[PDB]
Amino acid sequence: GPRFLVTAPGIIRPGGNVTIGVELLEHCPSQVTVKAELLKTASNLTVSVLEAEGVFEKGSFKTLTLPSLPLNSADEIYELRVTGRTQDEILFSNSTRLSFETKRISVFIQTDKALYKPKQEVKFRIVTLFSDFKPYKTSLNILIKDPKSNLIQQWLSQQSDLGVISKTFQLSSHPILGDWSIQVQVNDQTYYQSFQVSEYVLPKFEVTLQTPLYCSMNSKHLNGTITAKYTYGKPVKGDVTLTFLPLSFWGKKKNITKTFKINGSANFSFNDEEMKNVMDSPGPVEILTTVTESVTGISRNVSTNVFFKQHDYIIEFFDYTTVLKPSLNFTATVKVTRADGNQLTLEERRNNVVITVTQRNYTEKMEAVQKINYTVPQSGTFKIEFPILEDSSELQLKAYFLGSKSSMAVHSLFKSPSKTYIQLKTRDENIKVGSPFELVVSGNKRLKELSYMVVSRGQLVAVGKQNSTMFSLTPENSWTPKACVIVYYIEDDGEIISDVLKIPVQLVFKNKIKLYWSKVKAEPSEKVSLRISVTQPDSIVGIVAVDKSVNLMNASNDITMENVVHELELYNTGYYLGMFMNSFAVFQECGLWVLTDANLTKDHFPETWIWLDTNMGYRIYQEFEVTVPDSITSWVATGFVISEDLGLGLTTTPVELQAFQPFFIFLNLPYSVIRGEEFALEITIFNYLKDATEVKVIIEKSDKFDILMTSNEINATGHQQTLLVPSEDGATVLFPIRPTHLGEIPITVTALSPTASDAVTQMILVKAEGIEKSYSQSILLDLTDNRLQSTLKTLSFSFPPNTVTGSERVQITAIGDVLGPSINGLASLIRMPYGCGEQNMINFAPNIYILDYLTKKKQLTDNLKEKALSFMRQGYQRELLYQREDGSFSAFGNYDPSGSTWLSAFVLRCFLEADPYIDIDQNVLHRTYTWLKGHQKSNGEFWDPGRVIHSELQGGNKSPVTLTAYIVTSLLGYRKYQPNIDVQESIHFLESEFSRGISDNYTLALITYALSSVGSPKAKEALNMLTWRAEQEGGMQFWVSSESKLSDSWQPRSLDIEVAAYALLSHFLQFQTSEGIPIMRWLSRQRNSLGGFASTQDTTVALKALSEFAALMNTERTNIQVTVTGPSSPSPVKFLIDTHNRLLLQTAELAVVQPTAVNISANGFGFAICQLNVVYNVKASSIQNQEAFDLDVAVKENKDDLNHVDLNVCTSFSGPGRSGMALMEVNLLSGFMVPSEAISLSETVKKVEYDHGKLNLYLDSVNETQFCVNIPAVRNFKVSNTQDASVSIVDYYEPRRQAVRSYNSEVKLSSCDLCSDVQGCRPC
Ligand SMILES: *[C@@H]1O[C@H](CO)[C@@H](O[C@@H]2O[C@H](CO)[C@@H](O)[C@H](O)[C@H]2NC(C)=O)[C@H](O)[C@H]1NC(C)=O
Ligand SMILES: *[C@@H]1O[C@H](CO)[C@@H](O[C@@H]2O[C@H](CO)[C@@H](O)[C@H](O)[C@H]2NC(C)=O)[C@H](O)[C@H]1NC(C)=O
Ligand SMILES: *[C@@H]1O[C@H](CO)[C@@H](O)[C@H](O)[C@H]1NC(C)=O
Ligand SMILES: *[C@@H]1O[C@H](CO)[C@@H](O)[C@H](O)[C@H]1NC(C)=O
Ligand SMILES: *[C@@H]1O[C@H](CO)[C@@H](O)[C@H](O)[C@H]1NC(C)=O
Ligand SMILES: *[C@@H]1O[C@H](CO)[C@@H](O)[C@H](O)[C@H]1NC(C)=O
Repeated sequence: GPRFLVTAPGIIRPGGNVTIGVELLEHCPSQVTVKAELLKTASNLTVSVLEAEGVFEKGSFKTLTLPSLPLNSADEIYELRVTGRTQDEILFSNSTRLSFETKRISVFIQTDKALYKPKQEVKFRIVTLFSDFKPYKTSLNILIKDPKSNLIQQWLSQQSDLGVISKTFQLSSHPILGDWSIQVQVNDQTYYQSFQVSEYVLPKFEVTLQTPLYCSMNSKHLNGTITAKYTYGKPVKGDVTLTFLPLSFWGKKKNITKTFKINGSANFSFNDEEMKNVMDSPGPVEILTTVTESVTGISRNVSTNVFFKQHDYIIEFFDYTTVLKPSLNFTATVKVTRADGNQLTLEERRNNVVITVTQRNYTEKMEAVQKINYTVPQSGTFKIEFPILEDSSELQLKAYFLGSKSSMAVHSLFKSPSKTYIQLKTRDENIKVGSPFELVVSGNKRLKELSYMVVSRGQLVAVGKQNSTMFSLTPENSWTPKACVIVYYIEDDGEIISDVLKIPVQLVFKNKIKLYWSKVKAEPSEKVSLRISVTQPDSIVGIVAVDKSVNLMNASNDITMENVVHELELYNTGYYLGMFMNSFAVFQECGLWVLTDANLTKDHFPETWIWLDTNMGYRIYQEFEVTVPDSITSWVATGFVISEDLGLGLTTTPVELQAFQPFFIFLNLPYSVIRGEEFALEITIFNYLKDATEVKVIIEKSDKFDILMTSNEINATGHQQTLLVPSEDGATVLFPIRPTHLGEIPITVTALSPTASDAVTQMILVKAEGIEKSYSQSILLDLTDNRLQSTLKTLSFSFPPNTVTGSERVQITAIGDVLGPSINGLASLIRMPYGCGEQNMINFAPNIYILDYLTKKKQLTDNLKEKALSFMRQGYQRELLYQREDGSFSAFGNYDPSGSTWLSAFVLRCFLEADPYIDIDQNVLHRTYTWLKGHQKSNGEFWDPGRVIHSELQGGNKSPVTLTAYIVTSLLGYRKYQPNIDVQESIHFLESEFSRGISDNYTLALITYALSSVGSPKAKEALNMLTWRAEQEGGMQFWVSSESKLSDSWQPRSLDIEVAAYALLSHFLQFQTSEGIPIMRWLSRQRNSLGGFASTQDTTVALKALSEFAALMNTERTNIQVTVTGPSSPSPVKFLIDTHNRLLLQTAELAVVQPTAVNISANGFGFAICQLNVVYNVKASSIQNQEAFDLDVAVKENKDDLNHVDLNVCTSFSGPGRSGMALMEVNLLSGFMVPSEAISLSETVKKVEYDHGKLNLYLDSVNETQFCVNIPAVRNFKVSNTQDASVSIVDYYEPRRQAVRSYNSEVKLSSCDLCSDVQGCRPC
């Protein structure tokens, strides 16, 4: 008879012990020894990697566990060989292939949110656990990818402490929207986790559109309620425009227009016949509704999908035994419900379900269609348990009920020659780890000593023998997430009677964590404490706390039991046996290879509050104090704990804290107001109680504004107003406020309810009328010479006659470094916006140059280093937006017709220079270089297919020379990645063009810089020729290029600054310092109050030049005592500059007098820059003044209408040919906003940016043909006595080519139109 039944799983997994079940039956000779070995057939040879051996006794089902394969093993040809021998005979010796499973460890990536906004911090944790949820100490590499698959930021060789790595990643202001990715590279495997980044637009008001998802054709009443409500809680009293349309292409797809007043939330009861007509299983009905408030002009839309059930009743079959074993009892829990969701018990029971049983013998013999009437229970799962005849092959159950006469067919007859069958079954549902569960073994014949075996995650985790038909098993963590219990025994004839039950085992963790809130309900901005109680000391805990609104989207970025189950389900993988009609199939159904001599025959943006990460040491209980955020929400806290001994443990339930207040105050402030205007502060009191309350709103009296409410009551000045707030919102109390002082003003509104009180303080910026003008004058106190111990300079400025009194502001700064002022103003070097492609580099390349200068000078502080690198990463993230699909970079990304070689070269050079500091994706560099090198002509000339944005390089005459000289310099930094960049023909072309004769200063400067960078022998001649054209004046060298359309200003042209910077770089690259110093002196004295130069490009080039050249100066000691005494500073203001405060920008606010003047007296050694900054506002503003642009703003708006102001801005460029990229800044009138997508992008308007009451239009180019753009603005705040706003168009790369005009609406709100109908409020 049979003697052995050695069974092994068919898979191999690194890090998992291979266990082999050995059963020696009764008719076995003696104690055998079973050896097992894992052979690796990598090459043609076979290497016995692992092996095990054991002596097993007769009549005992035991296990043989191999040593675990090392976790770093790769996919090889693995073959498990088992050989069992006794004192003489070898009973069996066989081998089989093992399928390789690459899921070795469990890696969880936990981001605090699934959906992110721009300017948000992605906080992410990485948890690395073994298959048994113990911490896995390893060195992982973290990578972050944007949706275009660009390496944004990586961390390398991160050593995980108890398997947990906590990190943060700062998103930029304008990232690439889409699905980002986090990749964790443990060993040779990579684990992914995507988080979505999407832009957030203010929804204004929301619509709910509640409808039942599953309805029935026979349901008379169907209603869809649409709840329109403003964000402040007030319902919208608007007329819904509704379209109730199907997607049934065979139908008409007409829309029933139930367009009337919603009145907050109305009923929309429908008719059955009407819906039959509209229909004439459907495509789901799409409900689309829209409310449009007339004044705002804003409309919100929602799509709601409504599927359809055929009948009023729904009968569904599940939990059915997929194997039809004759002489056994079929069982299936069949649910009865109704499309409305209300079973209604007796009322819809209507007596019995016949549950027609169709038994068939599958002939072409025993054909029975008998029906058994059974009553419907209240639960609906009647769980019929009818028997099966001895030869029934096919079963069809047809439950005939009043609705949904559903059918089910099962066709799988288990084949057994002896007609012997068993069946493993379970009654329990909550099958957990450590909790025993019962198993019942039904059988149609005599049952012998059963033998069970459990397979889980492709590993044989338990064996044994049971002598009874009812036995209990206790799962362990290895059994999860889905065990497979195979019960079998062997009859006398060597037939294996067996059955499989697949049991979902719930996972219970030994490690336990409990979170407790101090208070279940707390007020906002209250200090509560979160209490963490863990099992054992030396545990690392990660706790997240998020708004209750989350999880309605089923966010996958959290360590919850669902995510743990999903992770564990990746272990349980393998081919599944569709058929189970034989014992061999029964064994194989859970991946088992059986070696036996028996007859085995083949046949929605949720904000985050707490991101706590604490390494609890000796403590098993720790309390952390936190502040409840101001918003009225509900915060649920969840967390995990990891310890070395017990492993992982999750919180069973999230614990909730309700942030509740009796009422809440909302203020609606205009952000900016001009001095002299009178705005209307509206305060809204959202009342959350269930009964009307009488709140009392008070504004704290301040000297920086006057409230115009001349109250009727005596004593009280009208700063207080009492009102009755009904339940659930309703208050819009208005205070007319006239600011008096300028700057930032705080307004503090305090509401005193009888029960509670609250206060809200908000800041309003009050500016001065007119256009803001600036002046800056710098001097370099070059006290290095010992003879020049004392130095006296004078800085003067005379205000224009049309200055706005009170808007003047004079200050003076001193700093002890040549590149000083650029250090402080790294965050913002220029006042222009940088939403375009090239301009964004103004927050990137200067960081490179400052870090290079400070590292060379050995003065780089850690804090400044980290700030600079953070700016570098933000600049890189923002810049990668403007990369086109063909690898190019353009000024406006993919909106441009084609990329620009000039800007691609600029970005390539900057990224190559930023390699040693931050991490740049090399694929971006490779694609950019590949795109560039296709544009080199036969003679070496580079040409730019992109749109001209810099008229000097790209446009004008000598364009090929400047483009070649720029791109040749930019490509040299790529010689690291490719030592054979063939630019010798380009160099020869530049040399020939230089020998031709260069007249312009800018072209010659670029030629000199190119020839110096490539070390061409003509470079010395070019630089000598460029120097001799300079202006030697006052120990300074500079180049002045004349133009008759530049507004007079302190600052020179961008072209002149670039010329000086390139000449200085040429002097540096040729190792000529003494004759380069004057250019350094001049270049250092032409910066603005922010430490930057005029435009973006000139600023980057000049900062590069000053960083490269200032590093060669000797400033080892500097001790300067600057004294500032003059008419504008009566008291002598003294700045001390030492070797410690070298980079400190020492500032002092001077008085305002006409004319401003200061004498600066300095004594000592070293370099010091002293700068006088004046900021003022001229009153008002083509004509005889020097303006390159002719601008005209015509405000056309009806006098009767006070809410809409449409202005037509017509501009033209009276200059040589076309201009470069231009910027139009439209300042809106106080209390006016331009709705989004109001200005359509066109061939001219390339980008519209909506700042706070300001529009930045990036015009492509302006020429002599008049270009007119319409700006429609809609009132959102009531502001009386509005002051004139301004429209200013400038050339981006030459700000002195500018034109500014003033405008104002011809109709104004009066002083007392601000007040509402409230009593006691009398401004007129
Ligand atoms: C290049 O720069 C030099 C130096 O500023 C310019 O030379 C000056 O040109 C102006 C206007 O023609 C004269 O009034 C000065 O006397 C010149 N100063 C010199 C030669 O030292 C030169 O014009 C510039 N060239 C171009 C093409 O812009
Ligand atoms: C600032 O400097 C100016 C010029 O260097 C000084 O003006 C001279 O002052 C002296 C003495 O006060 C007079 O004798 C001269 O006639 C002045 N010349 C001019 C052109 O004004 C001025 O006094 C200095 N102011 C301070 C406060 O030191
Ligand atoms: C599993 O394998 C590891 C390493 O191969 C070994 O240390 C351990 O003892 C094995 N487990 C059993 C139960 O033999
Ligand atoms: C096992 O080995 C025997 C003897 O070499 C062979 O007859 C049989 O086909 C092998 N495979 C099995 C039993 O699956
Ligand atoms: C099967 O059902 C029949 C009839 O309901 C019952 O007599 C018998 O005991 C049942 N057997 C099992 C194993 O459920
Ligand atoms: C001005 O630019 C517009 C827009 O491209 C073009 O249609 C027109 O021909 C240009 N006119 C001149 C004189 O350059």
